[PDB]
Amino acid sequence: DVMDVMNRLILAMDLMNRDDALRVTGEVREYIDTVKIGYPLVLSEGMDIIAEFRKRFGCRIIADFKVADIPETNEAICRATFKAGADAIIVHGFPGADSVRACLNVAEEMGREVFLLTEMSHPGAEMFIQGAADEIARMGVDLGVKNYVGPSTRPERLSRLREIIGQDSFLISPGVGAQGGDPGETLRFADAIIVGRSIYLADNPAAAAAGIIESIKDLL
Amino acid sequence: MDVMNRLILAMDLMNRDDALRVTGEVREYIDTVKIGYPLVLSEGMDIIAEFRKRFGCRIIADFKVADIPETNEAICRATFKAGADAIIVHGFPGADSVRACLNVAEEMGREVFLLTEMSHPGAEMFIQGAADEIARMGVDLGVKNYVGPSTRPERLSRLREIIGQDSFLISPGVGAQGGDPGETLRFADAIIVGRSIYLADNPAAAAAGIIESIKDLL
Ligand SMILES: O=c1cc(O)n([C@@H]2O[C@H](COP(=O)(O)O)[C@@H](O)[C@H]2O)c(=O)[nH]1
Ligand SMILES: O=c1cc(O)n([C@@H]2O[C@H](COP(=O)(O)O)[C@@H](O)[C@H]2O)c(=O)[nH]1
Repeated sequence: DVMDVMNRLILAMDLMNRDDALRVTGEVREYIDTVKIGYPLVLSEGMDIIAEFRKRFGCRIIADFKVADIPETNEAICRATFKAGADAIIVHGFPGADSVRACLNVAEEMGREVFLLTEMSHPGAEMFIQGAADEIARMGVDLGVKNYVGPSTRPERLSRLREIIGQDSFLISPGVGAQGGDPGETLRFADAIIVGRSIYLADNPAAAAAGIIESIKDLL
Repeated sequence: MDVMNRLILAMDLMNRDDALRVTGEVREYIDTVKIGYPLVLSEGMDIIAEFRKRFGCRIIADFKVADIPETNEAICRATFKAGADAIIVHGFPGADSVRACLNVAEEMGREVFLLTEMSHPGAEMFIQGAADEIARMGVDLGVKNYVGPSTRPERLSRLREIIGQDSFLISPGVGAQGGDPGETLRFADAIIVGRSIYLADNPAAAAAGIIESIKDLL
C-alpha cells in the first residue's frame, strides 16, 4: 500500500522557468509519473504550478518543502500545500516530534501523505544531521510515518535507514547522478530514486531518463 | 539593522486582505515585517513587493532554508528577486548549505539570518544539543545575524555570549509561546511577535501594549 512510482524514478523538477520546467517534464512523461516540485520552481512561478502540472501531465506531485518550523507554522504550510493539490509533502525530522506530528495531523485530515527526511545527501549533512538521523528515523517509526527520504550518496547510511524503517515503509532517495549516487546501487535499498540535473540539464532529457531506466531494467 | 521599537511583526495570516489590513493597523509601531510560508504559499511571492509598496517596511523572508547548497542558492535567488531584504536559514544542515545562502545574499545586497536553536518543545530533541556549535559555525562563516528562542532565555543568553555584542540577534516565541518581551530584550536586539498581535481583538492596542511594557528599553 504505497504510491506506485513508474520505473522507480522520480523527477526533481528544479528548473525555475515555467516554460522550461513544463517542456522538460512533458518530454519525460512517458517514463515518469511522479514529479518532485520544490521551492526553486514554486517560489519562481507560484503554487499554481502544481495545478498546471496536474492539468498538463497527470503526474503525482510531491511537494519538497523540507518543512522545518514550529508545529503551528508547520500546520499552516501543510494546509496551504495540500490545498494547492500536492499529493504529499516532505518534512524535516530534525526539528523534533511535535513538528512532525503537526504535519501528520494535517495530512491525515486532508487525505494526503507525509515523507520524513532523515539524513541528507550533501557533505554538510555530516556536521549535525548524520548523528541524529538514526534517531530521527526511529522517531518516524514511532509516530507512524510510512514514507521516508534518505541519501543516495551514502549507501551504508541508506542501508541502515532501510533497516530502521523496515521493508514495508516507502523510501525515496536523492543524490543520484549529479551528486555521485548510482541508480542501481541506490535501488538496493530505496523504492525509488530521485533524479534532477542528470535529466533536466541533459541535451535530451527523455534520452537521459531512458538511459537511467535501461541501466536498472532488471530491478523493475 | 535598525528595527523600530525593537519589534518585528510575524505576519502569518494567510489571507491577503487580512494580512494587509492588520499590518496597516500596526504600521505606526513597526518598520520590519517577517513574512513566512503561511502567507507566501497562500498568496504568492508578489505579496513581498506589495508590502514594500504599501508600507515601505523591511521584509525578512522566514523560509527556514534547509536544503543542499545548490537548491539553497536557487531558493535565495528567487526570494531576493521577490524583494526580500533578508532570509532566515537553518544551520542544522551544515556549513556548505549556509555558505550557499551567504554567497547569494552578498551578490544581491541582502542579509542572512542564521537560525540556531528553535523555540518550540521539539527543539529539545535534536536542535538544542547542536545549537552552540551551530552558533560557532556562524561565527566561523562570518554570519552577523542570528535567531534564537525567547522561550529559553538561558539559551538565548548563551547564544548572545557566543556571537558577541556586535552581532544582531532576533527572537521569536514572545507572547503566544510564553516568552516575555522585556526579558527577551535583555539578550536579543529585537523581538518577533505574531499571534499576540495579529490574532488580538485590537492588533494596534496589542502592539502598543507590548511597546509600553518595554519602553525603558527603547
Ligand atoms: O538530502 C537531500 C534531500 C533532497 O530533497 N534533495 C533534493 O533532491 C534533488 C536532487 O537533485 P539533483 O539530482 O539535481 O542533485 C534536489 O531537488 C534537492 O533539493 C537532495 O538533493 N538531497
Ligand atoms: O524558533 C522559532 C523560529 C521561528 O522563525 N519562529 C517563527 O516566529 C513566529 C512566531 O509567531 P508567534 O508569535 O505567533 O508564536 C512564527 O512565524 C514562527 O514560524 C518561531 O516561532 N520559533
